[PDB]
Amino acid sequence: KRLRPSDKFFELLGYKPHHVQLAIHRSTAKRRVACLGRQSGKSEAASVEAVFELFARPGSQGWIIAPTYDQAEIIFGRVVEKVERLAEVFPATEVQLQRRRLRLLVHHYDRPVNAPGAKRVATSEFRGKSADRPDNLRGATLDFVILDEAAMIPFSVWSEAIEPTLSVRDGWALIISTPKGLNWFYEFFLMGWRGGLKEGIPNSGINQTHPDFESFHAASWDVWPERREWYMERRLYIPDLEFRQEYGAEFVS
Ligand SMILES: Nc1ncnc2c1ncn2[C@@H]1O[C@H](COP(=O)(O)OP(=O)(O)O)[C@@H](O)[C@H]1O
Ligand code: BEF
Ligand SMILES: [Mg+2]
Repeated sequence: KRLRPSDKFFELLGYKPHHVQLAIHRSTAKRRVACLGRQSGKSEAASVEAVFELFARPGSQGWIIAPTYDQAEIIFGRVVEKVERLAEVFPATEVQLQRRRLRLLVHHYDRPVNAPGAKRVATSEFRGKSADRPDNLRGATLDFVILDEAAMIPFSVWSEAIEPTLSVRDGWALIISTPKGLNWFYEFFLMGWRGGLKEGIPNSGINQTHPDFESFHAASWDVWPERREWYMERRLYIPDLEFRQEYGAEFVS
């Protein structure tokens, strides 16, 4: 089996996923590739996936990798907030923060941590990592990785550093980004794209797929149709190709 977050888990986080987020979260594919527009909730979904593992699979170890250390810092902070809030309603957990290392542990016990005879059962681990510091990415064995703004991460970093961390455990990867042309993120996206011909996806509908891959595509106004006009105003003062790529989530060049 492959464990995925329940409606109840989302509620306990005060998290109401959009339909696209819902689709990403329920997928059991070992390689999930999500091509989404700016401000659609990519980083949010990433943080939620990390929290689920820490609490729902005691002992799990994984990373979110972002392109730059500053982004990794930010998203590490966002995961910390969610973990600390959820630890409130889980008496049998104890959180250990190592902020200067962008490292976080969640210790699981066999009973409320406050109670007599509490046995530590498992320790979950999460870290924020950055593609601009590839020396930090070696030596690890992990259950999951999440690549945030993956299309800005060099392919070599995925192939040489990140993917090998998943081998022993047959761990999963979530690869999420606003697109940046026809680079490796585009190639990986196509491997999981079964949605047929779609505007903004070159050669969609005639692409070959792999069973371990599942792909998701939505422009910022498709994930968040409520505020379609807010996104569309940017159309009038942002160049066409840039608007189409950054909010449309189109693969351009
Ligand atoms: N399902 C959601 N419900 C409410 N707010 C959301 C949801 N998803 C994302 N957000 C909020 O929208 C903003 C952008 O999300 P974020 O993940 O940071 O953007 P991006 O997709 O560009 O990474 C944030 O303030 C975030 O809290
Ligand atoms: F502002 Be989002 F992370 F693209
Ligand atoms: Mg983001």
